[PDB]
Amino acid sequence: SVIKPDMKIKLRMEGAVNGHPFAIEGVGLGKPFEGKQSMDLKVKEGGPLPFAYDILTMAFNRVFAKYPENIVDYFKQSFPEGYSWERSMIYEDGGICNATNDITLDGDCYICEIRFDGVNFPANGPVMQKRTVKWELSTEKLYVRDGVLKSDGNYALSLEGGGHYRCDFKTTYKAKKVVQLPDYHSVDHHIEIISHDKDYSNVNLHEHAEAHS
Repeated sequence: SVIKPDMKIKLRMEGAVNGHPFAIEGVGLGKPFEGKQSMDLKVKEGGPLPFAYDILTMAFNRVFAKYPENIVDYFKQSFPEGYSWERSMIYEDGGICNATNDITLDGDCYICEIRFDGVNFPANGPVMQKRTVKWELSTEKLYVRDGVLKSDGNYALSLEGGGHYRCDFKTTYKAKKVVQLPDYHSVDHHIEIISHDKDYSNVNLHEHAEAHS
């Protein structure tokens, strides 16, 4: 097999938010069977970021999700060839972000190439005014359509002072070879910025994910 109990991560994101470009690089460590990963992220271009870092964190790999035996694991099957995803994130105040990721494997290291593009975030909204605190537990619902795997989720950012800010996610996952397709199921995600410096130029990000049906 190519999926080891301990795996490394190398990533680069290039993007823009409201037309202002940035680039971030990351290195990390994960446990694919435990559904846990941690990474250190560094802003390389476009800092200090003028928007809430929280809109980026889900963009920074479902191979790091604990799948039980009675649910088909689309992601672990896809390697060594890998898979890609495409995603839209629609915020309740009309901000919309698109992103793509292409995930390959080199030795014991996942390499991720991410593109991120957000538009129409209001100047006095919680994204541009950096008023977000954390994502709540996020439940992704996955289903097959047209021979590939789709998902969506209704997620919520908690806000400074209280209340929530809603975002709907839609993702399409595409394996780069023929794999067994799963039945309908869910993945619960806990995502958390563990530490960061003042302007978020340095971030430590952790994720824990588990599939259920």
